Amino acid sequence: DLVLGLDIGIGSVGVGILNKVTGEIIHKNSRIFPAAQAENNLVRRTNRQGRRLTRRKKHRRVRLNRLFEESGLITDFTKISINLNPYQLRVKGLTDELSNEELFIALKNMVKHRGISYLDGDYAQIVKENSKQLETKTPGQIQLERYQTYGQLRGDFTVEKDGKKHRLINVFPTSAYRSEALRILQTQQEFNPQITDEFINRYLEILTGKRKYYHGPGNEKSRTDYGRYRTSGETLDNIFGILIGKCTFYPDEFRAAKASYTAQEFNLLNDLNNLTVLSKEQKNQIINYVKNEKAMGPAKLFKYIAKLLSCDVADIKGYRIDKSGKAEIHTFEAYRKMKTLETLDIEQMDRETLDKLAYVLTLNTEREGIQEALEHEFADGSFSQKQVDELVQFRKANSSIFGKGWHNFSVKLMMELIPELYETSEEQMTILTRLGKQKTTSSSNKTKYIDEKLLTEEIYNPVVAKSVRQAIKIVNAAIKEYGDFDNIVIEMASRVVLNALQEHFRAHKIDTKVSVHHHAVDALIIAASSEDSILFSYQVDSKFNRKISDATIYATRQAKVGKDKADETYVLGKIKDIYTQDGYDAFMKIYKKDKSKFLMYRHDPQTFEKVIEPILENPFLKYKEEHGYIRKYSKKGNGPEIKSLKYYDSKLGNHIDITPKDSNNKVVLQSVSPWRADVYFNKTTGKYEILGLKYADLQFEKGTGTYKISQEKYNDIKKKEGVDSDSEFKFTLYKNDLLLVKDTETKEQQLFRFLSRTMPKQKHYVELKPYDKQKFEGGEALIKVLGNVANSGQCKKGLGKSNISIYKVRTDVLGNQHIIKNEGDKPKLDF
RNA sequence: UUGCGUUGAUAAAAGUAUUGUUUUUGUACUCUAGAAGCUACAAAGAUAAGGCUUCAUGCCGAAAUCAACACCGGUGUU
DNA sequence: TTTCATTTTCTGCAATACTTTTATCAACGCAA
DNA sequence: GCAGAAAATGAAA
Repeated sequence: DLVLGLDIGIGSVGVGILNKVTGEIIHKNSRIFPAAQAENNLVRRTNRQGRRLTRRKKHRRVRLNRLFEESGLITDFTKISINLNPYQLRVKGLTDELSNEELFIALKNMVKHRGISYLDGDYAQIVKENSKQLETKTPGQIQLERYQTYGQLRGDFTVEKDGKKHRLINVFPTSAYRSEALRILQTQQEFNPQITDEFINRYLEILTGKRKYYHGPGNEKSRTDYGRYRTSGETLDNIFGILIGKCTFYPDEFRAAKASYTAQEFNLLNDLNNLTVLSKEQKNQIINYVKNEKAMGPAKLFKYIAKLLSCDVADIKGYRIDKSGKAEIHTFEAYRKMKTLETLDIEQMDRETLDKLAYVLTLNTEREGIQEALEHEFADGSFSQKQVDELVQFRKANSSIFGKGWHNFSVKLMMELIPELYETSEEQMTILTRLGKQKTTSSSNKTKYIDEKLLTEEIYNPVVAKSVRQAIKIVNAAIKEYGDFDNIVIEMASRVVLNALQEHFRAHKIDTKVSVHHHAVDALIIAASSEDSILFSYQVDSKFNRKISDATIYATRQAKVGKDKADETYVLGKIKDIYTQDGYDAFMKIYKKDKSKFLMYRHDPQTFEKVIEPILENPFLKYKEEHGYIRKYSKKGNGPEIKSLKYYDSKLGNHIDITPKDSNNKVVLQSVSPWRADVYFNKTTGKYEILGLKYADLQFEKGTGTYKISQEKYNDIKKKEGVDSDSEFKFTLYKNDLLLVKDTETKEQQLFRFLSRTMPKQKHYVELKPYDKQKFEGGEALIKVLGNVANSGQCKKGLGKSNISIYKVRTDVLGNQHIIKNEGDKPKLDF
C-alpha cells in the first residue's frame, strides 16, 4: 500500500504519491487551471443589464412612433426636420399653439429624456437644488435659460459666476416632466381637437413607465427564464418568492414568515420552556395574556410571570440577554400591531388566513404587488377595497415588523411540534431528537467513485469550489489507475470536504485515513509529514462566445503621412482635455514627432500659430489662468474654445467593420480575439500550414439561429490564410493545448503550450508559451531550427519552415502524455 | 448538530439615470452666395459582431462545466 | 548598387449616480 | 496581458 498527498493553492493543484515501507516517489503532477474569480460574472451581468436599458430606450421611441401613427395625426417620419431647438418649442408649448410636427418633436425630445424616479450625498445636494429651483418654473425653462445664458446645457459642467462657481447637472425628477407634459398637452387640447384624453393617458404611460423591480424581463408571449413569466408555463407574480429557502427537516416545503401566528406561538412557547423557575394551564393563561393585553414590553410580562409564580426576579435562568442590556423575550408584537387596525378584526379570523396574510405582507412591498397577491392568493377571500388600502398603508407605516425575514422551520414542522410542547417541558432540540426527525437528507447515486456534485454544493466562494472539484477529479483518476490507498492528506471551509471524504470512506468500508512546480515539491513535503520527471497537465479552454474585441469605436481618413507617396486609410486618434498634464504630454509627443500629423495643421493652419505662441512663451494651464480658454483665431476675440485635437495614429490593418449606411469614412473596431488553429499538411511542398479562427468569425445563422461557421466561409478563410485545397487536415489546437515540434535533421524536439495565431499578414506565425513556467524572462535559447526568444517577453517564432514536424500531445489528469498525429477527414464546425 | 436575537462580509438575480466614443445635419468661426468638415455647441442614428416571432410594461449574445476514440453504471486502446 | 521578405519592439485598452429582494458564512450571548 | 503595426533587420536581384 501507499500514501497520497495533495496540495491545493488558489489556481494550481499538485500531487505526490509515496511509499510508506520504502521511501520512494511513484508519481508527481502539477495541474494548472485559471482561478475563476467573480469579476467576470460581474462584467457579464453588468453588460446584460446595460443592453436591456438601451433596448428599452429604443423601444420607447418606437412605441412613440406607433402612438403618433395610430391616432391619425401624422404619417411620414422621414420628412421631419431635425435642426430645431426642442426646448424653445416646449416653452412655446406652455403658451400657444404648435403644429403636429412641432408637437411631435417636442414630445420626442421629452420621451428621450425623462428623469430619476426613486424619490416619489454630493449628488443628492445638486438634484435637490434643481428641485428647489423647480418650484416656480418648469424644467424646460431651466434648460432653455441655461442654454440662452451659457451656451451649454448637456452633462455636468462648471459655470463661471462673478465671485464663485457651481456645477450644473441635467438631472430632474420625473414628476417635473409629468407636470410639464400635462400642462403642454392641456394647452394643445385647448387649441387642437385631435388630441384625445386616451392619447395623453398612453403618452404619460410611455413617458413614466418603469417595470417594477420584482417583475423582471418578459411578457405573456416572451417566456424568458429571468422574470415572472417562465418557460415551463407558470407565472410567478413575484420572482423572489421562488428563491425562498426550504425547511430543515421537510425538504419539500418553503419556510414560514417570521411575522405569522404559528412562528410567534412557537417562539414564545420555546422561550418560556427555556426559563427555569411551568405547567400547561400557566402556558395557556400566559399566552392569552400576551395575546390580549396591549402596549407591554419584556419587563411587564416578567412582572406578570413573577405575579403568577409569587416570587421575586431572582435565580431565574434561561432569560435571553441582549448586549449590555436587560432581559428581552418574545412578545406578539406583529399580532398586536395588526390588532390596531379598524377596518378589519384579527381575533376571530383563523390561523390559516393569518399565516397566508403574513406571507403576502412579508413578501411584497409596493401597492401593486400587495394588491395582486391579496387578489390572487386568497381563494374565497373576497377582501374589500378599503380593507386592501388600509392593509397597504399599514405595511407602509410599519416597515420593521414586516422586514425581519423568514423563519427556519416550515409550518408543518412547527404545527407538529406545538401540541407536543404544551404538556412536556422540553425544548425543540429534545422533542425533535426524541421523535426521530433528524434526517435532512441530500445525496446522489454512485457505485465506485467519489461524486463532485454533492460535495461542491457547499458554496463559500467559487474559487474554493473550483479548486475542490479539480482535487476530487484527481483523486478519482488516481483511484482508478492505482486501485486503493492507505492515507490521503489534503492541504489547502475544509470541514465539509473532510466530512464528505470520511463519509465516502465510511460508507464503502475502506480504511483510508483522511488528514489535514514548487507545489508538487510541497505536496511531497506534506505527504512526508503524514526535477526533470515533473510532468504537467493543463486545462483546455474551448468555449466559443467570449469577448470578441475592444470597445472603443474608431474613425478613418485617407491621407498621406510621412515618407509615403500614396493614399492609404489611417485610423484617427484624439487628445481630449488638452489642459490636463496627460493631454499636454501627448501633445508634446505628437509635436516633437511630426507636426503635420495633426488635422489642425492641414485645415485652418493660421490658428496653429496662435497655438504656437503659449508653447513659445511660457503648459496651457498657465494660459488658462492668464486669459482663459484658448480661442480659434478670428478678427475679434469671438473665436470658439479649443479643448481637443485629432491626429493620425497608424495605418489600417486587421479589423471588424461596423460602418453605418450614410457614412463617407470607414468605422472600425480593433484588437480582435482569437479562438483556435488548424494545422494542415501540404504533400507537394512538404510543409505545414497553420490556419486560425477568431471569435468574430463564428456567428448566429439566419436560418435557424444556431451558432456555427459555414463551409464557404471556411474555404474563404482557407484561401486568405494561404493554405492549399488539396491538403490533409491534421488536427486542431485550442488554448493551452500542448504541442510537440521536432526537426528532421538533428531530431531534437520541444513541446510548448499553444496560445494564438498572431500577425495575420505574415503567414504561419504562432504565439506559444512555456511548458513549465509562463513568463519567458528575457531570451532563453531554443532548438537551433527555431532560434532565440525575443528580449521583451513575448514569443512568436515561425512555423511552416521546411524539414520540421508537428504532433499534438494530450495529457490526462495525472499527466501521462499521448502523442497523436492525425485526427479526422474534416474539421468539426457544428457544436 | 438544531433554534432565537443582534452586526459585519460576500454571492446570485432584478429596475433606472446622466455622460463617453462615433456617423449625418444645422448655427458660429476661417478663406474666396460658395468652399473646407478643422474648433465649439445643439438635434437625430449606432453602442460588443450578430439573431428570433408573438407586434410589444417584446426577447437572446462577454460566467462555470474538460484527455480523447472504439467494443460489450462498468469495460479496452495511442 | 536598392528592395523585399522575415524577426523584434512598443504603445494602448469605457465610466458614473441611485432603489430592492433572496441566500450563505463568521463572531457574541440564551437553551440540549 | 496581449493584438498588431512600426521600426529594424538580413538576403537578393
